[PDB]
Amino acid sequence: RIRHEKEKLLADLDWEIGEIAQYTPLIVDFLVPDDILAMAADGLTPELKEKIQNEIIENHIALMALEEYSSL
Ligand SMILES: [Mg+2]
Repeated sequence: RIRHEKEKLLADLDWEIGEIAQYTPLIVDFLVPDDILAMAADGLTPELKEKIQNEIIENHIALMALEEYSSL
């Protein structure tokens, strides 16, 4: 359920289902650590939505950067 609920959060935050489906479980875990999932616990979305989206984008930025240094 935990991973499942992370993937559902990513959808609820407007990530396209098409791109979520291509995340590996380890990437899901990296993008949506348990502290971020927990943010959504008593529900969205106020602009809790924008808050969490910002947190996940930060993590995705981290991931991307790491892909880019490795190569170059
Ligand atoms: Mg965990």
